[PDB]
Amino acid sequence: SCFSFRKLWAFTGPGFLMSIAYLDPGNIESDLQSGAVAGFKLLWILLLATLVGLLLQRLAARLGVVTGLHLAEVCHRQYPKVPRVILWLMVELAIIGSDMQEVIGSAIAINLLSVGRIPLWGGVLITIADTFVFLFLDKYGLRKLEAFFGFLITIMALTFGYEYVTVKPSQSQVLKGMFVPSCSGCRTPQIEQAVGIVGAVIMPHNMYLHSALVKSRQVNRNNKQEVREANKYFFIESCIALFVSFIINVFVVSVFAEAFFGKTNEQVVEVCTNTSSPHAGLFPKDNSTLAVDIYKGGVVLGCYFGPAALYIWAVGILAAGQSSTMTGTYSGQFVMEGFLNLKWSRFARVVLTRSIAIIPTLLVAVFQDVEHLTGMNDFLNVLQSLQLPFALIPILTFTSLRPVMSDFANGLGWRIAGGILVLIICSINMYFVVVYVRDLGHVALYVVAAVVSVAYLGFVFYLGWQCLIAL
Ligand SMILES: [Mn+2]
Repeated sequence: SCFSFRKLWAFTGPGFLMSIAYLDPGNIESDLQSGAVAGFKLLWILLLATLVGLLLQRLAARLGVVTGLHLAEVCHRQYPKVPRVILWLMVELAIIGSDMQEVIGSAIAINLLSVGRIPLWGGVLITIADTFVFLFLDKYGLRKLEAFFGFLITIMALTFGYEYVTVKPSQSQVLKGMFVPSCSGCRTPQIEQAVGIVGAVIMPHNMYLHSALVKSRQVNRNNKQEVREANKYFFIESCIALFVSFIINVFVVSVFAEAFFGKTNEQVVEVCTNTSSPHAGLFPKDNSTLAVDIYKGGVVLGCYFGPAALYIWAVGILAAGQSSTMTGTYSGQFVMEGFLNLKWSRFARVVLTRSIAIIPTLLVAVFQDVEHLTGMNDFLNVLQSLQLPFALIPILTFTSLRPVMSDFANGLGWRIAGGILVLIICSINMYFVVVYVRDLGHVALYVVAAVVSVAYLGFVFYLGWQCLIAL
């Protein structure tokens, strides 16, 4: 048949987890910074990042279907023993960074629900209970969790939808920002946050997860018709999931763009004092523009539109953090199953990720303040943008070789588009790393920074050289 919902319902199950995977708290933070630094003018790059992320997720589905072994397994079989462990360690660092960003977001939301009675370290300690939830799930062995993901999308959609309905932003301006590429009056940190959003939307570890979830569906690899049908339907399912995630991201960008774009500190301080909520001394009184965090965004939202919008924003961040936790556990489990061949349970993986996440975050929370936590969040964002090439390259390298894919290699346009995509991404990363290095200027710590930079560039050059051999 050409297309039918009867066959569409059979292939369901990867779609919900892929949909929640694109709305971790880091994605909401990237949209949050997008909606105050630049407003609507830098919304089209969200659509571009979502479109190229799907067009990469379909390659993940193709690698999953045509050969039953998912992306971590074929990565184990293809590359040698030396770079396999290094690429695995960089993927682990990316997953740990995502889980640490989750811990920051969940700690901020736990602090913000309770009206500040719970300290930040209290929220970071309260985030440990996800591990005990995973213990109870393994013990009882539900092993389905689709209803969770559906309820998660339900609560997140109704939260940010209530935010959008309350603020009532202009659809003409948001569509103008959406479909007309134009960034007038640009400034170099504005393009820095542009690279931040394009690096944060394409999460690095989603491929491995999508390939493994596609592998979970039984399918005859030899038969061509079932292969093509399952491949195209997983592509449509990923398209629907990414469309829903893109709509929620657009809601976040539009609400923060219309509400607090360009509002100086005096206006928000006067309005929030008129509201009489106790959270007023956080913002200074000076001519500068409003700086928004996951916390400070919630405070300005509460002081503008009452406590209901604040609690809805915080519970939305909590649901997004739960999504990032579950996606991190699943992707990490398949990564350890494939790369170095350890059949670790979900509980051991969540203990590893959550412990390495909470130790620096508990230190920073119990010592330093919320502004340094958001600075660490920005550091994790630029880290995720740094880790983007290790997801862009190897999938393109593996699902184009004729021996591994049989007759389902990529066509000429797909390969050349991937070539220009890898070239623009690694050139952006090289320029951004030297931009970050030139500020440093130290006698010695400049040297170890240069050592890290040249090591990373050598590894990215090796992967790109392997890809150009493959293409
Ligand atoms: Mn992330």
